[PDB]
Amino acid sequence: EIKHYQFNVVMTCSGCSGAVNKVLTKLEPDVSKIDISLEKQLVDVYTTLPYDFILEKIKKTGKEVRSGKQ
Amino acid sequence: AEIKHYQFNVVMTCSGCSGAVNKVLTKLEPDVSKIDISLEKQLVDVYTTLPYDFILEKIKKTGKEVRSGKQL
Amino acid sequence: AEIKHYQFNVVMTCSGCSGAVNKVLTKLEPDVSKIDISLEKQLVDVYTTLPYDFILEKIKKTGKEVRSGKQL
Ligand SMILES: [Cu+2]
Ligand SMILES: [Cu+2]
Ligand SMILES: [Cu+2]
Ligand SMILES: [Cu+2]
Repeated sequence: EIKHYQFNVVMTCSGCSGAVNKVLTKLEPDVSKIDISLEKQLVDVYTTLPYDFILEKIKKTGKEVRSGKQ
Repeated sequence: AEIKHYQFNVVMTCSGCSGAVNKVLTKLEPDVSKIDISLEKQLVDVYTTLPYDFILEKIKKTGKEVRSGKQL
Repeated sequence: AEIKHYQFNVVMTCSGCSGAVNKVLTKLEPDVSKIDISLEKQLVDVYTTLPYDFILEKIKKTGKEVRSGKQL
């Protein structure tokens, strides 16, 4: 069953937000929906996959993850 | 009253880096009378009545590394 | 004589990051004869007489992460 996670990630330019998009996009179709706002610095993910698995994938980009939740 | 001149050597690699610093500083008008950011020289010059530390902390909320700062 | 070819996987996120890498390596001309940088593939190709670990260090100094490096 599809779960919903939201991370608060420090993204400064459109390259930062693109980099996060990129790694989530590789997880399609297990990620069914991606929604990112540079300006509010938020990342929303709809997937079947574990929080912990998505937390790591996103930090791998080297962008600071301030906070998470489900 | 007195306008202080501060310089920061801030790690800034694209114009997002430098724009994010810019944005936090412009928020502090009317107490900032001049902001000179040079993305090319990785320098941030601020003229302001505010104390150094308060300015420093506003810059660091961007997440960009501040290599050094000084009051001129 | 040898003109050596090095390839590094470097975490370049926007064209500021790749441009930061390009600038450190163009400061090494003409010892560096050719530079091909691929933002897309995250790769930096250097043709040079300088030794491998000297080029590696220069790229590290930019602060962008180097995942891997090799001589071909
Ligand atoms: Cu950028
Ligand atoms: Cu960026
Ligand atoms: Cu940047
Ligand atoms: Cu960048």
